[PDB]
Amino acid sequence: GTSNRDWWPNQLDLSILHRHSSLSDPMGKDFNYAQAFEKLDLAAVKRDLHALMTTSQDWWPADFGHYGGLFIRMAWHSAGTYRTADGRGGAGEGQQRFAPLNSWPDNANLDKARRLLWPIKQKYGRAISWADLLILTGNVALESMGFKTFGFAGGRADTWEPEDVYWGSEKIWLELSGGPNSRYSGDRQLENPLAAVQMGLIYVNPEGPDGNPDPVAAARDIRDTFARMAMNDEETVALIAGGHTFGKTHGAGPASNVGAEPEAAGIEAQGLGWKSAYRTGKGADAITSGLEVTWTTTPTQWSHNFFENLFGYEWELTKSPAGAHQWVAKGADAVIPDAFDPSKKHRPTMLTTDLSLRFDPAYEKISRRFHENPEQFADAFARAWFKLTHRDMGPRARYLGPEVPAEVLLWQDPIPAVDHPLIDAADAAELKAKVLASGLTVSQLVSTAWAAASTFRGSDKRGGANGARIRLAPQKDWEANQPEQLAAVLETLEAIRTAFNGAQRGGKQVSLADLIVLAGCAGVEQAAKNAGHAVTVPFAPGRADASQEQTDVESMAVLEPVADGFRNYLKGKYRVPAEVLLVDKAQLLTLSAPEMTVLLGGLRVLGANVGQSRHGVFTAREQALTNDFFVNLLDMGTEWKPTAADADVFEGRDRATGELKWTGTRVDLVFGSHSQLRALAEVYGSADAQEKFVRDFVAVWNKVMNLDRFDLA
Amino acid sequence: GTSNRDWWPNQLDLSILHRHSSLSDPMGKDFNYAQAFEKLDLAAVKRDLHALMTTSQDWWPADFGHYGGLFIRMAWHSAGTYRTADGRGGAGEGQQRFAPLNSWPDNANLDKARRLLWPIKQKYGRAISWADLLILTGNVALESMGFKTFGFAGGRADTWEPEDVYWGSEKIWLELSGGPNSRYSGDRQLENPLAAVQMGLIYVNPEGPDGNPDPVAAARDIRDTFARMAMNDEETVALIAGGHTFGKTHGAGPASNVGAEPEAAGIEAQGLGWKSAYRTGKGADAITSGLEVTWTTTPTQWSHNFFENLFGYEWELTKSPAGAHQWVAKGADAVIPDAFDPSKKHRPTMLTTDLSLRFDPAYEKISRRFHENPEQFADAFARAWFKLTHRDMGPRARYLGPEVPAEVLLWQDPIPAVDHPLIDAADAAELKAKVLASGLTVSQLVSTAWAAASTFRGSDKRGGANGARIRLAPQKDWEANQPEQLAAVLETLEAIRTAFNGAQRGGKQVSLADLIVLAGCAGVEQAAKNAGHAVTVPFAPGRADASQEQTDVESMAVLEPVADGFRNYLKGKYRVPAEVLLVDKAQLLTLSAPEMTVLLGGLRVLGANVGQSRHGVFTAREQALTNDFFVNLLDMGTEWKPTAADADVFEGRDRATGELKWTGTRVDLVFGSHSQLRALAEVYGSADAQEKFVRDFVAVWNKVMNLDRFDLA
Ligand code: HEM
Ligand code: HEM
Ligand SMILES: [Cl-]
Ligand SMILES: [Cl-]
Ligand code: NA
Ligand code: NA
Repeated sequence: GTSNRDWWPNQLDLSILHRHSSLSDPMGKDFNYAQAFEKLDLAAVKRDLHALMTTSQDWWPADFGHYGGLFIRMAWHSAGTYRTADGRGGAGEGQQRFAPLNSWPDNANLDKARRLLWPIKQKYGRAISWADLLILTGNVALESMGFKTFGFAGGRADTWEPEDVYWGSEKIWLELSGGPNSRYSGDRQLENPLAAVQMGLIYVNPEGPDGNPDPVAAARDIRDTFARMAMNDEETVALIAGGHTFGKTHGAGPASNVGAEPEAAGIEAQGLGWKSAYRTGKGADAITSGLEVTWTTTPTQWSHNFFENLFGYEWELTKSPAGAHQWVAKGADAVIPDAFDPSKKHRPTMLTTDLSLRFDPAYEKISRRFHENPEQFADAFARAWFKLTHRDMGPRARYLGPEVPAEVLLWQDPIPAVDHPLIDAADAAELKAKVLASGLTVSQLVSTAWAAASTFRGSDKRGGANGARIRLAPQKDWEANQPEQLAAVLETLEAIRTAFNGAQRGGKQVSLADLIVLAGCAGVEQAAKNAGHAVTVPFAPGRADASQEQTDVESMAVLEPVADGFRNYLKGKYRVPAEVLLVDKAQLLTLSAPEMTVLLGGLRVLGANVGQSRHGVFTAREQALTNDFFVNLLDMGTEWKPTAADADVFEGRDRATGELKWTGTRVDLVFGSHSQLRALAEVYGSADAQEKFVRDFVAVWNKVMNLDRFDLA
Repeated sequence: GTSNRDWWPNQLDLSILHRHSSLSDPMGKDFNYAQAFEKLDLAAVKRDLHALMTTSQDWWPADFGHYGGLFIRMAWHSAGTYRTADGRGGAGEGQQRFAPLNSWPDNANLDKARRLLWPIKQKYGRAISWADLLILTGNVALESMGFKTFGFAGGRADTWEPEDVYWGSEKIWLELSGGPNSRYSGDRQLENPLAAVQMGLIYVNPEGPDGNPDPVAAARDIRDTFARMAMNDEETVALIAGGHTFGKTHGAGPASNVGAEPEAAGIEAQGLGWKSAYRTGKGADAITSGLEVTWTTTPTQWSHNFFENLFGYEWELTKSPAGAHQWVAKGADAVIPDAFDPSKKHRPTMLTTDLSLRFDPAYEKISRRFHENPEQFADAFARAWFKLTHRDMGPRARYLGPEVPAEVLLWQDPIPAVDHPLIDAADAAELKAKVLASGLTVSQLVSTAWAAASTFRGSDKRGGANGARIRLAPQKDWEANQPEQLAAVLETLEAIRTAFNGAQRGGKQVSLADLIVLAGCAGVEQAAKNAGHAVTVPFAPGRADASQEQTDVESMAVLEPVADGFRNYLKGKYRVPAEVLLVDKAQLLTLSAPEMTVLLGGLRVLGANVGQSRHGVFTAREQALTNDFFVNLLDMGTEWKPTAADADVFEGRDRATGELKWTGTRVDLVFGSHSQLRALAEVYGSADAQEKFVRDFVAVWNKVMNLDRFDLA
């Protein structure tokens, strides 16, 4: 069945922007998961989960009679695909039940876990999402086994198809580094945006880097991948040691016994995979990773035994029954229970990556401190578990239910509570008037509010104009944001704000976050007036200003646009074509193809480009809101050619005279090239489309201004 | 970027069902093209098109100063992708402007043609679709050159992305037959559903079969492909001779001078392709097919010169300047004009496929009669041209504007006008009650109305319950429709109809078409009552009954379901897995994945299966409308295995006892296997889903019942 991707493997793909359509979703368009969850009896759900922990099913018998370990692993996997580079992955969409993640090798036998949860899912229906239920089950596993969690928030709505995520270019599961599609180069540098060391792993290889069992070099991978999932050294030790306080690994026999992963299994397997020909294929004979390690003397109860063993023994390299590298305690007694036979006992064992916690110098200091102060280990693990499983939930305003922690955490990019009356319609008209009277230009106003709001990404719901972080480090210094021009606009808006607030009664005031956005609104209204159209742009007050102390500068760095097609900005040279980067950014901002088209064509004529570039400014009335970009781009009287100096810059010249009309980038011209985008441009470039263009522009502007406004949701 | 299709190349693909989403469409959700077109000043458009025919642009100079021939070709290609086997292709969605068609080799330089229409598209905007404008332009070309067309209908709404159509398996453009992906086997049998002899051709190879210039054997390909586009011998001769009365072919120099097709061209090409390094690249130097043939002495005017030349000379084989095989009349004077140089003249030339019209014995009789009676040729061509360009438009109710022909054609599957008052709500309630009192069962009622309505296909908008053709040849004898049970139901409904109509005042009466649907509604209402729920299924009267004499039996054959997963029916054994055939049928019925899932799971428990098979009937309350299919399918207490007797049939047995519970096909079990479909089945299989299942089932039942009701559009 030959397809367009077969004939034209390099053409830009837009299907990423029209995922998650009302067509694939079985719930009605009016369904509101937050409202459903809010009515769920969460206490009842958690009782059913407690009971489940020790209700062993014969098709996948519980180790030590308790599923807790397996379910902690399931939840750590649901959350462990997260990358800070784009915010993609993580537990917030329940993607573990779809391709490819349901069939990654590191998710082997988590299909069993998920199926054990079907009876609970089915009982509570739509009032609890799979996404939420995977995390809750992990919380309950912890609690059942004696560990007090820091809290839980509901709110993760299910999704109904796979997201398109770049997980790497390897065409072989688990391919070691240095192949034709290597994710590494240089001195072990992992390519952005990836956060795992091999295709189909969560973070690192439990045997060591590319299979080499060197705990010290494994530490290097752990530190790098975990940092790419937003965890520092303390959170990393806490999570790994916390986790491997419970349960066991499975490697009872050779991996050759294990058959097809779920997406490749026969129809009769009914959604499950990795069927094993080894003995019973399950339970005592289970094969999952190929390792056979049980870390503690009480695998079903919280203890301080992980660090006791790690430091209390010396370790010797050995092989599991499947032939994988692992470690065993020199000269120890057989103190570790067997998962199924009360008459067997085993010596303590560890993974290469567990030993990293001791043989990496920096990890050893932390591990020793946890060993000596197990109350500090327990509290760090509670906190890092909450972070791990909530990191892609977005602002606290999205957190649902009775178990949400009250403590405000730096990682949540907290926004202060609004404690005062908000500006009303009259006040917003008075402020827009003062903004326009100050001398600020349409280009300034629009570029500034674009820079504040366009940081949002819906993958992890970080970013946006709430907070007024544009005035803080590091956003105020980003090159894309034009730090000197920014500084002048913000000075002028800050004087307007001060004077407005100074004149109020009753403690009414306006935040600088709201003013930035309202000012961008004024500039759009002025641009419409410039073109002879009376337009009013919507505006919703209620944003608040975050402090510098509420704004982790290092964590903010991943939000820096290094490509923003909407401002014709490319920070340097990338292997990925600029148009590909545009569609990616559109995806992050949650825009469809039509919204991306309208919004770029308007921004162009409004003077939102970085550095005042003329690239793509296809109008002779800059700062007037018109459909000029589309009419001129599509004019076959103009002929386009890449420049001698730079193949990624084009000159449009009159076809008869030869005279230079315009210049453009690939971002600009792709709208006149790609057959779907050009179809869209043609709608906006038609003679009956001036009003439609303005209206669709103002709608997508307002959508972008409100992307992080979950306080209004 | 490695994707799910790379890892699992054989998994079922659902993305075909969620094409044409509101996300990709730039028009408002309320936009109604029929309304827009109805206010178009069509006469003004056609005046601008007229002018265009002789206004040459320097970037694509008009041959003989007249674009007409190019535009006829453009419109023939727009319409010529149509296959009767599935109704896919055709001009009705303007798909020529999207991949792959915009870049097929047979569409070379039609990108020029489309671009020459942009100024007119732009001028009239949304009130004329590209789809419409391609056909209209070809009409106006014909008219400008003295040919009287049969009519024109507007109403082809634009689409905004490529359809997914199976165009064959070859991975090489224009690959000759007999390769590793050959579309032929046996004695020259072309695989269904294909209707072209090589990948990226419209119908046949102009040089002869696989390039062998034998007119007689070329005739065999023409007749086979044209039949697969719904054209008989008479319509084929007329269309080929008709078309080649105008214009010329382009082969001024070697093919190697021609560059990348549009989808592969650089961004600077701005959507155009086949840039040529041969001399000026255009005009007198144009290279399109590589042939260099001009058929008539007046390439810009209708005439009967095609057959005068074809019969008036003897032909000899020669090569064009690009090396392609074609024919020349050596004994002729140089009577044919040159397209650019008034001082040059050329001998008559023909394609091998033109000579087929003379050397195939059956074609020669028709061609001779056209030759001797060119008024009959003009009429046959006007009629076949209208058919060619309207064949996928659907019911005459969809035809818009002032030029629609009044003559009703057999090929349109015509529906008689309704001349009497319709039944109202009370009447429909009285008829539902009579149907249910007759003894007809929920299974009979639902099966019959499903069989009538489910012939519809949105690809060409043929089929559906309007017309009551289920009672006529050939539908009444299709195996899927269970001819003997059908006959009994229709007898009983016909007695109900007679008695109702006999009792009326004022000429009110009910069609058998309407009654079949209303009866299916009553069966669904009773099934819901059987399950303890009172519902009203919506119902819209207005269908009419067509006669046998208004029903082309041979053309109806392509609508026979040979696979209908919604009735667990497979007429014989196919290479394509049954689940794939299900999704394809869903696509034809215009269903999303959720609607396909609800619909199938209800139909199973209602007793819709062919032959009363138990396969997938996972309920102990058959004929009650419940969500039992999903609850039982998803019960992990049941284990499934393929049977010894048939690998495509499965037994579900109790996992603990081994007792046989159910049997099912691939069609049934895919909903418990495929990760997206199983997520759907889960929503409908949850404990809070009885109401949702019934409501969503009734909504999709109704959707199906109304698929051909463009009279209510
Ligand atoms: C360096 C990071 C990590 C490595 C390389 C790693 C490796 C593994 C492997 C290979 C298994 C065995 C799978 C099997 O054969 O069944 C396992 C099990 C598990 N891991 Fe980790 N792990 C890491 C971090 C984590 C973290 C952050 C957590 C939780 C906070 C976690 C909790 C668990 C649990 C609970 C199990 C046991 C499952 C059961 O009892 O079936 N691990 N780990
Ligand atoms: C056996 C069926 C057919 C074959 C193999 C065929 C083949 C071709 C080829 C090879 C060209 C030259 C393309 C180029 O180099 O520019 C062409 C031109 C054309 N064909 Fe056909 N054709 C077929 C049927 C039709 C039909 C049904 C129509 C319309 C009713 C049509 C109308 C035209 C016209 C108008 C041109 C001239 C283009 C121009 O002047 O620029 N043909 N045909
Ligand atoms: Cl994702
Ligand atoms: Cl199609
Ligand atoms: Na994410
Ligand atoms: Na079609």
